[PDB]
Amino acid sequence: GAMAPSYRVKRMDIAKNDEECVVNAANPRGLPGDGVCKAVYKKWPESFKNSATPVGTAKTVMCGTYPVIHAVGPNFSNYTESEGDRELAAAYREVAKEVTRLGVNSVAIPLLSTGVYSGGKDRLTQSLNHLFTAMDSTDADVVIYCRDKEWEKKISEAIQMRT
Ligand SMILES: O=c1cc[nH]c(=O)[nH]1
Ligand SMILES: O=c1cc[nH]c(=O)[nH]1
Ligand SMILES: [Cl-]
Ligand SMILES: [Cl-]
Repeated sequence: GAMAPSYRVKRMDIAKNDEECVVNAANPRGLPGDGVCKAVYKKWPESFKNSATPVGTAKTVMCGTYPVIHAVGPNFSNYTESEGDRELAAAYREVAKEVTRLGVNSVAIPLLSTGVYSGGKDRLTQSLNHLFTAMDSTDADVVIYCRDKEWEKKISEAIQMRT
């Protein structure tokens, strides 16, 4: 565990993280994909051996000794708001189980279903609150990675609100 488990946010490519493991915003088929998934494929392509896994689940594959946790959020283009919400919460609960099982002291995590799987909606608050529900009972240092300056400010504010 971390000495004083924390949440932080950074605005940069998750493929350059400084944590003991990474969460991929995966697709169910283990394909290179786009966005975070493509950056993860470039950096850790070995981790895509038998990484296919259903929506709402996480599957870890080692790249050397570095764990890549493939977390499959719902594509809100395909799911109803209600079913999508249930699967998005479930994907994060499976991430918390994997982070715990691995015994890591830190994890780099993107906001699932906020990019090409958002169904064109802003899901910062929805995705971040499911991340907190899952990760609050873990003792790993969590570092959330984002792209956009306005998202960094909103994520930082949500973290600081609780402290
Ligand atoms: O390929 C995919 C699927 C989900 N999320 C991404 O970032 N890329
Ligand atoms: O538009 C987006 C989606 C995810 N993360 C960001 O920082 N911006
Ligand atoms: Cl960067
Ligand atoms: Cl996404």
